[PDB]
Amino acid sequence: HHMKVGLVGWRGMVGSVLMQRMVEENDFAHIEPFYFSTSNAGGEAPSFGGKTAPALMEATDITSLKQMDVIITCQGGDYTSEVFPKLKATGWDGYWIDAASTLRMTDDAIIVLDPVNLNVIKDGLAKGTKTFVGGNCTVSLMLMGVGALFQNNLVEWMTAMTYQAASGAGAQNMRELLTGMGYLYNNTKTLLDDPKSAILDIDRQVAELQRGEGFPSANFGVPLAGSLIPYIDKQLESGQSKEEWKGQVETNKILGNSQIVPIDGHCVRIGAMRCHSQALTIKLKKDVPLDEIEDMIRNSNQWAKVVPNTREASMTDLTPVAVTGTLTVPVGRLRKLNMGKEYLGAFTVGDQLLWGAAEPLRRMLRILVEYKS
Amino acid sequence: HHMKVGLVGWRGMVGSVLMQRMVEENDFAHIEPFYFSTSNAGGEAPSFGGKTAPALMEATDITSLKQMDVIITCQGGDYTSEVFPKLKATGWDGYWIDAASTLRMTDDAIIVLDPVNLNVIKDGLAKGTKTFVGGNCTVSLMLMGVGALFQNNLVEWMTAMTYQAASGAGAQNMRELLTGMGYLYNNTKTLLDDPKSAILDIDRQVAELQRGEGFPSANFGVPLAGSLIPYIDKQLESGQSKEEWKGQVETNKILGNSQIVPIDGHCVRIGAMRCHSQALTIKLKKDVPLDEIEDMIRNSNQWAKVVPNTREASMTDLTPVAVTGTLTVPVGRLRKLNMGKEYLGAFTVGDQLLWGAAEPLRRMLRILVEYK
Ligand SMILES: NC(=O)c1ccc[n+]([C@@H]2O[C@H](COP(=O)([O-])OP(=O)(O)OC[C@H]3O[C@@H](n4cnc5c(N)ncnc54)[C@H](OP(=O)(O)O)[C@@H]3O)[C@@H](O)[C@H]2O)c1
Ligand SMILES: NC(=O)c1ccc[n+]([C@@H]2O[C@H](COP(=O)([O-])OP(=O)(O)OC[C@H]3O[C@@H](n4cnc5c(N)ncnc54)[C@H](OP(=O)(O)O)[C@@H]3O)[C@@H](O)[C@H]2O)c1
Repeated sequence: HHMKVGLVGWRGMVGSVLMQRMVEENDFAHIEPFYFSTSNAGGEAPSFGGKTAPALMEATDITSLKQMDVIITCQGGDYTSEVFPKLKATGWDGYWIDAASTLRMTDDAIIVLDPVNLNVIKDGLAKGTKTFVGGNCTVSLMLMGVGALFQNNLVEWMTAMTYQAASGAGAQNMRELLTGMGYLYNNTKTLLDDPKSAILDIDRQVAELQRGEGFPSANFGVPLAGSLIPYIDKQLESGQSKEEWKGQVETNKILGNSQIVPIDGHCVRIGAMRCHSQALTIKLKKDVPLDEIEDMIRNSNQWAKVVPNTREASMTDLTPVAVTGTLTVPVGRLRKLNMGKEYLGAFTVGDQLLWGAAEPLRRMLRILVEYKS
Repeated sequence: HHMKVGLVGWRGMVGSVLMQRMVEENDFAHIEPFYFSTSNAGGEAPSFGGKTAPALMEATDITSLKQMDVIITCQGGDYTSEVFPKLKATGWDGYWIDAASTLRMTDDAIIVLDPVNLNVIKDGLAKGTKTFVGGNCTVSLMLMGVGALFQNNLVEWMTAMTYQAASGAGAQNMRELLTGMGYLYNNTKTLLDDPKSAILDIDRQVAELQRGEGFPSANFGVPLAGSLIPYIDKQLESGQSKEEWKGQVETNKILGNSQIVPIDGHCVRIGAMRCHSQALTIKLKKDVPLDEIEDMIRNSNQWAKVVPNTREASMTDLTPVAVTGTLTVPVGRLRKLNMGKEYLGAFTVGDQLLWGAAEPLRRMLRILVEYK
């Protein structure tokens, strides 16, 4: 018996990464897929991975959803907020796998990142937990890299200064970033094409372009191309942004910690497509040798990598260009810092759409399939 | 009388910012300027500020240099290494003001950031110091923002994760960054113009372009447009980069600390033109109320500015777009961090060519004209 799996939000950005990865892993050999839609119910459904499906079903139709053993949705928080309470109200016994943050902090939900917390997931399955949610991209990517330090309870606290890509804000924000790159270059091309032009003239024109009415910044509100934005998501009364607030609460929930490990920092948007990078100050509980720290990271999971702390390796392997569209999570610049042997610096890069979004969800689906077979 | 000032490296990027600032401040009105060249000796000299000067003099000719009361050079470390020892050996009694890092860590030299260490500069001038050197751009910009915390002896240590602009590497690096932005957009433009294009197609195309032979990365070595580079300058034995190593030694020399305050972090290059930003974890020696920390920053100098910790103000005032080409050094996101009330987070942005390069040098020159 293959589980009946309902796919919602398969068409969007996160959903399309999920579909691609499910095809790459032949995930459809092990399930019976049913495709749902909020806009095209009745239309022809995709045939990813060589499996046909009936016509698109209404994503908001509770009776249709109750037919599934598993719902995996990349549709969004507004969808989950409407549909999830109605579906659970029917007594529906199935599993809900969600990319949206809506249910992340509810008592009945487990945040999934199985290379780090498989034990939490399996303990939850045995307890009857039915709802499984991806974590925030910044937390998931950081834990894929240095989570072994937390699992071994070596971390007293951590600050994280991030370099976040436009993909976290959405497909249209990525397109805006690229369009702004073109706006800056194409309107300074006549100066740039002349070797004898003055750099200060080129620079003056770029600043005028960034500051002018013509710059395309509808989605970010301010320019990103050629700049950065040191604020992501809503303002909290504490002065934290909501993006920054997720660090401590989601990290400690993924790990199952009862004693909270403090995590804080600044989440800053930069002009990258879909890789988040993070500069970490990690206070350790003892003077752990650097080679043992590297071994713990290397051995923690398949995807974490240690980049040797050299100029050449850092430039080639520890960048968004090295990582984008891969599942690799490099950790580099690993060094004890000047203020003491217990201060560990680390710099890590991860793809936001994979480990930061779609990949923990398809891996949770395979865990379920194996669990229920 | 009006001192005779020899200007070296006035033609380069830092020199050009310096000349513009001197014209803007009418600095040439109180000096007699003389222009030197490494490539165009004998040619007609510029006339910034409406002041004429004789033909361009040879920048490596010690006999010409000795006639100057001041030498202010933006030419580079290779220049300073060659010329400065030979000039001092002749007994030259003049002042040497330098953008290059060559002399920063010599005992006889003072690192100038007068809104922070004017007292160090005045004491050195009276003690006979004749060599004054601008600090590393990251250190100077950080101190212009949060230097008052150090002057009040409140900092136990600090980590600084930086977001450094292309200007720190050079004019050609800035041009390469813009050219790469155009390369990514123009070769993805057909996809971008179609609303129905799949974002994963657009994204696959950008990554291929960044990774291919056609991407222009001759100067940085790897792409910067749409990326970052977490390594700046030479690799040290400790694993620190030379850029990162500068933080602790330069900060403590600028301040005059005999007790070194530890400073460390990661220096990272991003795709900005000429503003450096820094995300700071500051461990304080005691629990200082946040509003008093703000007042320390406001009171420290007229260019530091406290940006209220709001989404709207951070987005519009605490960015390279807000700061570029100006003398403003905003400090924002000021907040006590989750690991305790002695932990202060801060985010600052500063123009790397002004306070990070040219501005401390022209202010030091005005200090000399006022002093003598
Ligand atoms: N964006 C991220 O990087 C990211 C990361 C982690 C988690 N998440 C969460 O994942 C959820 C979805 O994010 P997303 O960025 O993937 O959303 P999205 O691209 O905006 O897609 C969401 C839905 O919008 C509809 N849609 C409208 N026009 C579309 C078009 N031209 N192409 C494709 N779909 C279109 C589709 O629904 P129909 O097919 O029913 O019409 C699609 O499933 C949100 O809860 C978000 O918070 C996002
Ligand atoms: N780059 C920075 O952002 C920065 C920041 C702080 C400190 N500094 C220091 O300042 C020094 C110079 O930096 P820079 O970036 O200003 O150097 P630069 O633009 O390369 O200029 C240095 C010299 O190169 C010569 N040159 C060759 N081709 C040139 C051209 N097309 N246009 C203009 N000059 C040209 C000029 O000397 P001639 O007139 O004699 O031919 C010029 O004065 C170095 O010591 C550097 O470490 C730089």
